[PDB]
Amino acid sequence: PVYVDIDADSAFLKALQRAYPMFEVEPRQVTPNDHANARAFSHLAIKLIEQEIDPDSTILDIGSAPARRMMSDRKYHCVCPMRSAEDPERLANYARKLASAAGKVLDRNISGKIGDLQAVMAVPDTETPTFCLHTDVSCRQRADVAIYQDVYAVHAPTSLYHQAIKGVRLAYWVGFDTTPFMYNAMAGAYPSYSTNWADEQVLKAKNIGLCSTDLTEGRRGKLSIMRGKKLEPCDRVLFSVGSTLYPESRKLLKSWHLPSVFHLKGKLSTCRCDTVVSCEGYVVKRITMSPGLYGKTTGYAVTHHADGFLMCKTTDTVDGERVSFSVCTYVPATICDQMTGILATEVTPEDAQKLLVGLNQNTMKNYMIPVVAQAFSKWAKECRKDMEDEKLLGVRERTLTCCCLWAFKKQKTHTVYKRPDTQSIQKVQAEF
Amino acid sequence: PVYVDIDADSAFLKALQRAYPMFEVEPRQVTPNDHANARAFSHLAIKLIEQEIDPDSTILDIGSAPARRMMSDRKYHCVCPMRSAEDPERLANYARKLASAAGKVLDRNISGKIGDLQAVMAVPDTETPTFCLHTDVSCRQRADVAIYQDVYAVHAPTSLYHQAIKGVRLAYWVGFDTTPFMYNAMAGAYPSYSTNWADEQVLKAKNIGLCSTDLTEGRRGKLSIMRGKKLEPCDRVLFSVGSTLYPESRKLLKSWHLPSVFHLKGKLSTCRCDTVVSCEGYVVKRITMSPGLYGKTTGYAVTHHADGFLMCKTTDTVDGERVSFSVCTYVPATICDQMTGILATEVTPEDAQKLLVGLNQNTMKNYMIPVVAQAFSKWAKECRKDMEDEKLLGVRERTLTCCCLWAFKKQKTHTVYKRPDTQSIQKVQAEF
Amino acid sequence: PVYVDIDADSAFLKALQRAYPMFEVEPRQVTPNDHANARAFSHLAIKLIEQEIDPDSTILDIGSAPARRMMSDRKYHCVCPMRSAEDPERLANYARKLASAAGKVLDRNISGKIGDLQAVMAVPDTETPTFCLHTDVSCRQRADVAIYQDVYAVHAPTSLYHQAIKGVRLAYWVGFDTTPFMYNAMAGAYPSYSTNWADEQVLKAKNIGLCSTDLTEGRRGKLSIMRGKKLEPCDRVLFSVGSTLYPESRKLLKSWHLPSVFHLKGKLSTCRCDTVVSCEGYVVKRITMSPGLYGKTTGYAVTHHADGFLMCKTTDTVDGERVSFSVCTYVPATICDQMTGILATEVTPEDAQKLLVGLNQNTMKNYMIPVVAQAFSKWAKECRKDMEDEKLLGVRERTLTCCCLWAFKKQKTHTVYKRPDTQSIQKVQAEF
Ligand SMILES: C[S@@+](CC[C@H](N)C(=O)[O-])C[C@H]1O[C@@H](n2cnc3c(N)ncnc32)[C@H](O)[C@@H]1O
Ligand SMILES: C[S@@+](CC[C@H](N)C(=O)[O-])C[C@H]1O[C@@H](n2cnc3c(N)ncnc32)[C@H](O)[C@@H]1O
Ligand SMILES: C[S@@+](CC[C@H](N)C(=O)[O-])C[C@H]1O[C@@H](n2cnc3c(N)ncnc32)[C@H](O)[C@@H]1O
Ligand SMILES: [Zn+2]
Ligand SMILES: [Zn+2]
Ligand SMILES: [Zn+2]
Repeated sequence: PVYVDIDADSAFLKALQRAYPMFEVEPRQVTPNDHANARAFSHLAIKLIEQEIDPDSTILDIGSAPARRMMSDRKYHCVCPMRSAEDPERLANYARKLASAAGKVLDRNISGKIGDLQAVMAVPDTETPTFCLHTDVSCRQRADVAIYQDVYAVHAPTSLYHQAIKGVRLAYWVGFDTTPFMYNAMAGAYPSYSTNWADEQVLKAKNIGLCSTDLTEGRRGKLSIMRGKKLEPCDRVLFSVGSTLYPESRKLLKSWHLPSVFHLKGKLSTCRCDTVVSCEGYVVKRITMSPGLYGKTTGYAVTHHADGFLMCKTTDTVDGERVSFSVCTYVPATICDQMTGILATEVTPEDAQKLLVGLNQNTMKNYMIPVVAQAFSKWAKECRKDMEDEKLLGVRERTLTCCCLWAFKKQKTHTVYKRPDTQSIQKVQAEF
Repeated sequence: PVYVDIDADSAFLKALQRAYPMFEVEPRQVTPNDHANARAFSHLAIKLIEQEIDPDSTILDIGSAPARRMMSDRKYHCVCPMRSAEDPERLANYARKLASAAGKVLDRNISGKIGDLQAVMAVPDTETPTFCLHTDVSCRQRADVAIYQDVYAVHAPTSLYHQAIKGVRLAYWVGFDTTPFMYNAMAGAYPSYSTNWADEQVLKAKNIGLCSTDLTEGRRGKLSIMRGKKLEPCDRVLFSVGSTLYPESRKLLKSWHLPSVFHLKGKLSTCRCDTVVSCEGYVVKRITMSPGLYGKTTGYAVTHHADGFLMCKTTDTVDGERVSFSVCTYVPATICDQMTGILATEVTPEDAQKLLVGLNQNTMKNYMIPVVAQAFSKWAKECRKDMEDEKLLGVRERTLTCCCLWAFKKQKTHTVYKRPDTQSIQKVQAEF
Repeated sequence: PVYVDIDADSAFLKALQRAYPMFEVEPRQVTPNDHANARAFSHLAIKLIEQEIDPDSTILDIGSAPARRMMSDRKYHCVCPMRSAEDPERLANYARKLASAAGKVLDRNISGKIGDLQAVMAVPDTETPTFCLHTDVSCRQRADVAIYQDVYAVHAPTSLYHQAIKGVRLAYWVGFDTTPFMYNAMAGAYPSYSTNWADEQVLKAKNIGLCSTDLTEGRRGKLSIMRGKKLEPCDRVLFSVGSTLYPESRKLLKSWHLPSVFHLKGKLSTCRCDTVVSCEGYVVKRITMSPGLYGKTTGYAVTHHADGFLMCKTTDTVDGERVSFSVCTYVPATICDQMTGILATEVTPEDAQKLLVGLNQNTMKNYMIPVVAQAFSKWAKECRKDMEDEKLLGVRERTLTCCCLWAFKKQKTHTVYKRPDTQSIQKVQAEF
């Protein structure tokens, strides 16, 4: 009987129950959290991890908040490298809770957790069995299972290797789906979790999920020192999960988009990465490690789309300058199935938006209805073009460019639309 | 009373109950598996195999996961050649299970399986009665029945001969239907199992089940070193069963499309291959083995279509380059029977898609709906052409090409549509 | 109380009950057999044969599987020539079953059947009372009744004479209706049994029951060594009953289309052939023997059509080459009676197909609806021409071709449509 701090009549509830069929999910709202869905998913993911693994095993959780691991009889190595700015306050709250139940609870090893804390504030390199202050690439504990809950700011292969050489055979990564970042989107949204994200180059946009601009009359533009001439995604992006900000990096996010099979080649030598939980943009990936190189890797990563996924071209204004960039999002499967019949023809963005609103009135958040409509209007258009320019079966028409090279014409692809029950396949680096 | 890890209200349930009338299939969902239908079908296939064969017989299963064979009183030779990269993790889980029930269960010969495991990790050539680490062409155990559960990456005649010389009289192959690869399709889908497969040449496509492309403006194409000038399916294909990747080969897949009667001719010398279970793209084939050469072989293989099967030409964009290739899929029999009345005429693909959507709103997955529409729109067109160009009865009009040869005009065949209650007959190699 | 391994709600059930009024047919599905109707008909045919004949008589069954004849107190001479490739496997299964009830059942003479088996695998010419390994024209057993269940690959007069000189007075042939093959059809279908059959020259066709072709762009045809110039049925045909292949010969199949009265003239010298069971393409014919020559023969064979029978010209593509050939099938009597009103006029194949589908939506299989429509569209057309070109009563207009010969004009006959309650009369050879 798992309890979730969400509304008793929230639409996400059902989806959550579909994501965790082995648990009886019951709502109990005690906080008007702006991102309660994320916390509920994280709670059920942790409960699933505890259920699925060995009860007698030390559990190290990378970059974790020690306050959340309370009331858990399982041994936890709450790794707190003290790197981020939020960590001192998390430790303060954890110490407050640890000092508030000295003679209240005894089965949760709190009596030894007090000693562990007193030890770690004596010598900075104090590797207590249950708590330490080091990064994941420097901790010396030798446990069996690793946990990365909402940990995106770290290189996945390096950390996985560092725990693999540390005896960790199982790793769990609970976090946002990394498929949008393998598509190189300038901005995107997880509407089911009230989450938005955007590259720093479009944080001053107008009509995206995470942006803020100013009223202007259409004056002369900035005498920019840099010409620009190109708007391409940069490494630094901003995540707004409710009203909370996280600065993330595209390289580190893509590092966690591990293929199904990959190799770890360092001092010690195959590994697997499978998506065991996937709900409306939040995923739980079960990585498992095994010493010795066995088999061979294709370097291919697969994402299965229960709901529709879109990455489309859209025109906005950044600081008042009209530009076009890519925006990604998720659309519920019911909406995608109801849109199949209409999308057989060329539909204008306005009619598509009106039909989408009619199907909504809310299954999907209205704030991203327009762009999706445009996406569909592009998709149904492009497919129609593929109807008109029917090529011969198995013939490529390439022109010899007066040299030893061959060139072809690339069509206009404005929308990438992964329908429900489809899969995105992306070539990724293996054999780290 | 067989229990299936599927939803309690899933549409596939009924089809599953229609595939195993001997059993009482009851749903019990404990995992949100992206490919639960595949595992349910495999489970019932194993149960059917166990019911239909001799209880007193050592049962060797080729390339099997030893964890699934637990709680089975029948003797199992779990052959684990340690070739793929997922196998060490399977052995780790199997050893965990074998060490977690030492004093718990005693009727499953686990006490002896522990000794077998400790034997196999002592000498690499330890052929224990219940476990060994060798390929199917090198193991020396002499049992009576062979099982190939989801084993596609092996040569069927070679493995069948190697087990026939080992005394194996019965072989079972549970896996995806191999008819699409005898048709040489570039890509295909088993929608009832959320499965999408594609040739490596078209993994960067736009609107197929297994693909992922990027947004482009229509720039100059790649200055390719190879001219191309032909798009034909290659040996390497990728399977996505839910969110799991499998690199398969066309030759080994076609090797398992055995004819009804074929001969094994080596050191020792008829064989039969029949499809005993067939459900919406997943088949269980019962190969029966017999020493000596008896009768004669036609070299013909037969596939019966309970549901409609389609392999049609479709135009997509691979890496932004517009090409045309073949895509195959299955369509429910109810849909095919409802489409029969209108397909007497020429119907545009848009009208076909709208009629398909009206008949769907879901019997079939919507992401396959458009292309099937195209297929039907092509098929109904081509049939109409055969109506217009009525030839004479038993006359072939071939022109003498000013030589001792004869030539004829080939018509445009863009769609192969095997309706329900039809059969595909393909000439394959016999007498290996 | 006969039990049939068919669905409890199958539409064939009623027809089966109409074909065996003396039995109580009850469904009991224990296998998802692709050709369960054929096996149910064979079971009831065998049981009807057993009921209708002398309980105290040795019953030799030609080319039979010995596993089927189990649980039958009647003495059986299961003749197994070992000619086909399926015989080692059926005998292996039979030995398994005989060895699995050595202390279970004792009223089925199994204790003596074990001795008979041990005898036949000692000397190859061991003619045991109940089992032997010889062809029907070499076995020396002298019994009273012969049974040919699904035995098409043998010459009817030769085998019938060979068992007539062996004292067999009664013979039963349970198999497929041979009327389509006396009409010399290139392809055909028994839809009620999911059965198709095609000549080897049209196995690469496009839109028939048993065919499989490939997508082509309409390129240059094969530089054939043979000119062709004629497409006529050949001796070798392929039968697909569900998903099982049988290579049959037209000569041996037509051999069993025996007339009502025929003579056997050899060393010993009338015989009768009557169709005692007929159901939707499956026939049980009762042949009765009498020594000596009595009466005289007309050489005429009669087939009574309870349901409509069609053989019509249709245009398809064999290996992409557009040709026209004959296709035969059966149509339910209700459909034919509903077809009578509108066939008084000329009806386009499209309208005929639409009205046929309206009458169907399934009484008849949809996959053969179009061609039948074409057939009807031709038939109602040709009849109309006979109405327009009204000749005189008893006058034959024939031109003297400047010689002692006379010639007439032959009309275009594209469809033969034997309506229900009609008979096909064919002149066949007698006095073998
Ligand atoms: C989201 S915050 C902590 C919340 C945590 N994900 C949870 O749900 O319990 C991410 C944390 O990762 C830690 N971190 C930063 N860099 C790290 C690294 N290189 N290795 C391990 N942890 C790190 C930071 O201290 C930061 O507090
Ligand atoms: C799908 S995985 C195992 C799962 C298995 N099909 C099951 O359901 O239990 C296929 C396995 O076949 C094994 N294999 C690969 N090549 C083989 C070969 N040549 N002979 C026998 N097994 C092989 C690999 O070790 C791989 O783990
Ligand atoms: C349809 S299969 C047997 C199944 C059998 N009719 C039944 O329903 O039980 C055809 C069989 O005819 C047998 N056969 C082939 N040639 C024969 C011959 N010349 N005389 C008698 N039987 C023959 C073969 O052994 C083969 O098994
Ligand atoms: Zn530590
Ligand atoms: Zn072995
Ligand atoms: Zn005999």
